[PDB]
Amino acid sequence: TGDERFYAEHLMPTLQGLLDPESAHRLAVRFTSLGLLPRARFQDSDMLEVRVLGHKFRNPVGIAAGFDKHGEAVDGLYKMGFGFVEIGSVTPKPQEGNPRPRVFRLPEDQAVINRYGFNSHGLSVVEHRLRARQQKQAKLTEDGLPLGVNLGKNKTSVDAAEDYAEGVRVLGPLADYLVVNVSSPNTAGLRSLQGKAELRRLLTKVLQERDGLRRVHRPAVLVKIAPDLTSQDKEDIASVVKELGIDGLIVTNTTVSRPAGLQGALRSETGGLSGKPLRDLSTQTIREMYALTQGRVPIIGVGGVSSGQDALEKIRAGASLVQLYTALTFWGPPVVGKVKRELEALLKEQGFGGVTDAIGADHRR
Ligand SMILES: Cc1cc2nc3c(=O)[nH]c(=O)nc-3n(C[C@H](O)[C@H](O)[C@H](O)COP(=O)(O)O)c2cc1C
Ligand SMILES: Cc1ncsc1C(=O)Nc1ccc2ccccc2c1
Ligand SMILES: O=C(O)c1cc(=O)[nH]c(=O)[nH]1
Repeated sequence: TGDERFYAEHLMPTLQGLLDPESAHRLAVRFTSLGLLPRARFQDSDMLEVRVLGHKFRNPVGIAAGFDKHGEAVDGLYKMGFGFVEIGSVTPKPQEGNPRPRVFRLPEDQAVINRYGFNSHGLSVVEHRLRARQQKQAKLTEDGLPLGVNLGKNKTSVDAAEDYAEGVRVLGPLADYLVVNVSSPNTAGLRSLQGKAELRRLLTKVLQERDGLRRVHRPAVLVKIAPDLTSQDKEDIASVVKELGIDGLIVTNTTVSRPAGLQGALRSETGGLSGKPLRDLSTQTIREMYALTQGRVPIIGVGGVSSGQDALEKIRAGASLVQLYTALTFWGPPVVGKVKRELEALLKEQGFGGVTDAIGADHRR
């Protein structure tokens, strides 16, 4: 479309040249929350529909956690064309996160580095925000547009498990799925929660709290993992997931690695790297986790998706759903319709009746 090219060539670079990344993001969140968006043209066909996690998803393309940290733009995000929305990460108490600047663009690499450190309005503010539209969400969900809530922990928290348990109790009843985020590179000691003993202990507590919720308010529980795990870590995670009956995995968060070939002046900034240089590392992690869980644990694939091909590669590798964030930073809102339209065309070209037929197809070759 001409809208794609206008945003890609004119609008986004001009926004970029004018505002630093954090300011541009705040403005984007504001515009989104007010529905100030280019025409919602693409109509989802039935072949994009997916049933997973106890829900119908009208299309498999979602917005990744981090864009709407505080639950302010949910409805604007559905209007943008996402088949599902994930907000967060949300920490139990409000906290400011790291000192600025804490987000950096690498235009030459179509990548972003961020070290926000879980800036969050906190559970109580997000709870009230979600309660104010709770019944509208219930209809959205019924209509195939579910809501996920991603949980973090406070910087000064002594007991990580209790932070997550609080999140489950407070936001669990408002969510179609919860995400236990143990893969942020920007909170000290957080990623060590991916280790086998700590993870089993953490998730047992999380699942107990979840199971104590009334039935209609009882979300699926997913774990979001890093792209930088050893083979040992991945095998352990797969084992804990199957031992405890975890409902799904989100694969993956940003990388602390700096792949060879990065050109951006800011490539050596501390933080998690997202976007294009993350893409295949993410796709390969999905492929491994799908195999280790025997295709029985739903995976949401995320990391450097900016096209239908990117989405389909993750789906064929084993993802039932995909998410994007960074692509929006460079292509703007038209990227959502673009990904969906290309995905549908590729599914037809490759002989799939629909998205469901494509999930894990690479493993059956
Ligand atoms: C600026 C920024 C903030 C993010 N904040 C969160 C977060 O709070 N919680 C989380 O689980 N992931 C967070 N992420 C990670 C994304 O959800 C996603 O896993 C990652 O960026 C890879 O996807 P992408 O290449 O499409 O951006 C953040 C990513 C970025 C770029
Ligand atoms: C201000 C405005 N008026 C009509 S469309 C429009 C607009 O393009 N808004 C934007 C512009 C850029 C965006 C980038 C990411 C997410 C949402 C975004 C919304
Ligand atoms: O808040 C952060 O800085 C943040 C959290 C997370 O999960 N992933 C990320 O890249 N950054």
